Amino acid sequence: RIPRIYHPISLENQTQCYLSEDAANHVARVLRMTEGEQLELFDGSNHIYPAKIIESNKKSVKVEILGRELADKESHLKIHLGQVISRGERMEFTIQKSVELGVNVITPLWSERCGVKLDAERMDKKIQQWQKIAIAACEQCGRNIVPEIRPLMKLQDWCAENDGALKLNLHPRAHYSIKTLPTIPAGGVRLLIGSEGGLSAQEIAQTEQQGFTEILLGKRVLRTETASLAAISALQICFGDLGEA
Amino acid sequence: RIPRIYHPISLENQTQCYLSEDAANHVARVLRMTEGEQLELFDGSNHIYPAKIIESNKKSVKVEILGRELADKESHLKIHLGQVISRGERMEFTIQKSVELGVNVITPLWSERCGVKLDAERMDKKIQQWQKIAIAACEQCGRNIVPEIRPLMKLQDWCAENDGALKLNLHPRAHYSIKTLPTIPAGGVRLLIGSEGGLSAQEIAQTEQQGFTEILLGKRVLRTETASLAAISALQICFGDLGEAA
Repeated sequence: RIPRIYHPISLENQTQCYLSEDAANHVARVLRMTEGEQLELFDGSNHIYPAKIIESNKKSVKVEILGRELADKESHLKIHLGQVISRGERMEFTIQKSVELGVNVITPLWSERCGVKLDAERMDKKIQQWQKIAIAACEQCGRNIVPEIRPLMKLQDWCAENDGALKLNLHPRAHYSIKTLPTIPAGGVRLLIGSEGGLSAQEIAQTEQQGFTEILLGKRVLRTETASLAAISALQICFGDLGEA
Repeated sequence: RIPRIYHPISLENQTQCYLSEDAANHVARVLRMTEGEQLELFDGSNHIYPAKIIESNKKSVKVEILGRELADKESHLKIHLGQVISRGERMEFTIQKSVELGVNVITPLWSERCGVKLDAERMDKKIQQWQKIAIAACEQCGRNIVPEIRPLMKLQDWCAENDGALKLNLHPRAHYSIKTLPTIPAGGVRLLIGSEGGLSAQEIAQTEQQGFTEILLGKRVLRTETASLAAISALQICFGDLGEAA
């Protein structure tokens, strides 16, 4: 029942500290919590810091940490989501559910055929909101590590990254199934999910050169948001922690 | 490709027909297709009927049925979703994704602490809309069997239904996981997903009476919507068509 609140900086070796401005407003003017009340803070280091409000002011809220405890709610499987941005794909939905499902990293991608705009500061503002969505997702589901929403990247450049992870992408011609995958490297997995429309003919061209491994995911055509959530769920149940308490 | 269109009645052994009002409007007004255009119809029999428009106008679309062929895009696992309604959730999203993911039947449920009223005429209208969403999802994902969205039921009554299906519910202290289930009965699976309000003592006792099998779903607490879709995906992966190779 105790509300979880994220803290922008390290809470280690901290005593009395001001909650971030935004978090302060939520705790006091949204949850309507007052001095003396407790909360569960976390600074993204996989540790929770039980604390209590000491100063509830209109300008901000100060708190006093009561200690530090390790609470690993992370999956042993690493998943890096590479999502192509579009228009009507509900990126917020994807960000939120992906975080709840244990995703470790999310890189918003852009390609020739998708359906978006062009300004960097334009998506840059959206990415900030997506990071906040991730933070709130961790506050809700219990994760004490907040996955980063990297800056806009080019599908070509993303596919060219080297992390020691198994690169995967969906395709109906594929013969491999997430359930029939032979192994998972130490770098985990890099899952690419196309935009609303889907992976263009050129996008599937770059994945082939980068040595991507195509997989099947049912006999039905899934929408973007459904495909990402389903694929992540499948990965977590087959090689992750979706089967643990 | 060729647009898919659902027809409200059996097209078996039919030579020509008029598309439904919604389909006609979509074909004539949205896609604005002329005569001679190909369409791929389906009537929920698991079959597709390639057809051609023979008359298209502002308020009427007539088509000629050219054939009938089996097109099974169904999972070999039957999933019956028992979804409790609420105020802090979107049933619309759940319906669409569940259908795409192969769910076979969905029963919307009322729970003592679900935080929702009981307007019959209102709920009936909501169900009609959810049913249309299910039809649209089938047109989109390729399914040729349309899942039924059943009338509202109380959670206790729904849990009491018996059709030989394995009854499953989510619990953090479950001594089972989808990946560890021994088998699937002939009735398939009946998956219960409650709201953020949880269940009353009398409801959890009813699940116990009905022999509901608890299952784990990870170390993180999921929102209602996330839990239903993640549970569905896991079931289809372990016992359905999502985990089938080629």
